[PDB]
Amino acid sequence: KTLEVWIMPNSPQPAEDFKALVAPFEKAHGVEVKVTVLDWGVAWTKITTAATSGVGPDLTQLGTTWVGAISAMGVLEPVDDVLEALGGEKAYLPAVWRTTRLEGARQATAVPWFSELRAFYYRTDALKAAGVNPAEMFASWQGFEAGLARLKASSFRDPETKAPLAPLCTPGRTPRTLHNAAPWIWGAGGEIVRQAGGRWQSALNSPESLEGLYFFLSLAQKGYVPAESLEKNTAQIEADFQAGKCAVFASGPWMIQRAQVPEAKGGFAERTAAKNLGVAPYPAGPKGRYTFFGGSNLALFNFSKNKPLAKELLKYLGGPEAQVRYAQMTGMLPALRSAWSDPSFQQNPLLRTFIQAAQFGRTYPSLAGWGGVENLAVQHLGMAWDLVAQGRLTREALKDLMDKASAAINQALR
Ligand SMILES: OC[C@H]1O[C@@H](O[C@H]2[C@H](O)[C@@H](O)[C@H](O[C@H]3[C@H](O)[C@@H](O)[C@H](O)O[C@@H]3CO)O[C@@H]2CO)[C@H](O)[C@@H](O)[C@@H]1O
Ligand SMILES: [Cl-]
Ligand SMILES: [Cl-]
Ligand SMILES: [Cl-]
Repeated sequence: KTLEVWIMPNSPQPAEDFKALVAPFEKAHGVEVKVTVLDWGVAWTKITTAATSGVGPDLTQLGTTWVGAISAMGVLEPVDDVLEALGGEKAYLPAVWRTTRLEGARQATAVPWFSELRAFYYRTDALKAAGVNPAEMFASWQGFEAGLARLKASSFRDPETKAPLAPLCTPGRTPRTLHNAAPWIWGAGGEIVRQAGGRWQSALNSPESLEGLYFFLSLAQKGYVPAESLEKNTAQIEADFQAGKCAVFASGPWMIQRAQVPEAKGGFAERTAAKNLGVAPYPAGPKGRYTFFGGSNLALFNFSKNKPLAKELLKYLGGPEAQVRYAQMTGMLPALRSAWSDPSFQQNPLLRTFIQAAQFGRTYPSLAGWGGVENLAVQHLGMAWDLVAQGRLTREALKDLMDKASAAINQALR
């Protein structure tokens, strides 16, 4: 018996770490688990070819935001039984439980595996040298912009690069997702889509959504984000933070683990950034504190010839011991509420900042058409960033771009 699992690159040697995690299950049940690692950039294509063809693994990792679209294709085995075995709805944060199904589906189709949410990593040495108090900078939008202003003024140079640091690094290349933009939209009192009047419609062009987006993109326009950063993607900016080029950058909890791994092992432990690392939550906007809350679930294809063994592997991967172990190896958070108490999470002060930020986590609605919506939003946001690269983003230019995105999103939501 060989069980097939597809996963994404959740740790530095992702297949080895997954193989170590399931070894006790393999021994107990007399099976080999065969793992395939898919890069995030292609995983959606490969999982959808599997859905449409009926040729694929037993289990796949799914980003939480993908569960609705794959569920709607009718290729996922119901897993209400597995979720009840793991303690049901009470065992999960609502933000996680909502990811277990297509919104308005009668059955669960994904088992929570791990959670992650976004916060700001910052250079403790750089904010000190600029006289920025992080408790002020990360409190409000006003604090944030004043902190970046001090950081632009600062005479600080990285000890390794002997060069200045960008106040804020954020990618300007057309993004794959709204994860970076979402907290700004939400903090202004906006949303990406809104349910009202028996339907979902775009809200990207609401006055609140546009205030949040404009506030965010205009930081770069004011010189707090260098031109070089506008020409990079998320991975490039992450490498730039590691390499000592950025004072502030937003990411998830995994960067804490990577900071304890040597560079030659896929981390940045030797680097000045690893030795001077802080974490602060997203600042409150005018309408409050929000961050993107996501993670990954596991799903079982209903064409699997190994559903019994696969359901036992889902209960194993979703249960307390494996929850702690995998989160320890990846730097993610457990999906199961009870596993957060482990001292490897609670006694880690940077991760404690992420745990506290989870109070303000916000998810996307689990819609069948979510990917279509997010893809039209990011195409138009990429045009917005291209105007920032000219210094020509106006409120009117942004509104016109979000009015076009909204027309297209509304047409897709019909
Ligand atoms: O949009 C799909 C899903 O995204 C999930 O976030 C992942 C990002 O898409 C992915 O780019 C990022 O990759 C990390 C990687 O885990 C890490 O090992 C490497 O060092 O850096 C990469 C970042 O450049 O991982 C995250 C977390 O898995 C969301 O969590 C999910 O909700 C969403 O559907
Ligand atoms: Cl963005
Ligand atoms: Cl939203
Ligand atoms: Cl990207």
